[PDB]
Amino acid sequence: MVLSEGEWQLVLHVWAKVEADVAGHGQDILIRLFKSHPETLEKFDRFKHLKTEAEMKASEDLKKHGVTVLTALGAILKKKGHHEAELKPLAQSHATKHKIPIKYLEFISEAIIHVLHSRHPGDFGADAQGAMNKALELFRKDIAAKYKELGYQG
Ligand code: HEM
Repeated sequence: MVLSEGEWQLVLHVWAKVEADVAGHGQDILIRLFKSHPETLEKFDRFKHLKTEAEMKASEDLKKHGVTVLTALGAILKKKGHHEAELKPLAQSHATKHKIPIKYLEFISEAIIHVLHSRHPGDFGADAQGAMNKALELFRKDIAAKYKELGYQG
């Protein structure tokens, strides 16, 4: 809800390792999301036809969308909570057009933490994880509040 400066530094330090391979991370993240919560796949008319993990990894458009996710997320994270203006378009499209429940944001948050562990086994320790979890939570809580402001959910 409020991150210390240290936690924000941890988040941005970790995020710089995402930005080193945005496509790899975004692809993995979407794949983990889709494998651990298949219900989220059917939200994607572009991808709902992808079943095996090998198929999803061969989907360039899935990779492209991973980039879109993470670049949008990274722009938000870099604001260190001052992401009001960056969230509204995301909240708007995910509440009203995509109809994404906040719970689905929790699933992708888990998929982010998981993927960061499997791509950075020595770089993503307990502190960095706590910091990243708090950042994604704040993100999810603020998105929740922006849903409510658009008159949606919860
Ligand atoms: C960190 C969390 C997330 C971020 C930053 C994010 C970001 C974005 C962005 C930038 C777009 C493109 C512009 C737009 O449509 O608003 C998009 C589209 C979309 N998002 Fe998300 N998203 C997140 C979580 C999710 C989750 C968890 C789901 C569903 C389970 C989802 C479903 C969709 C869908 C269906 C689209 C349209 C896809 C398409 O047009 O092919 N999003 N998202």
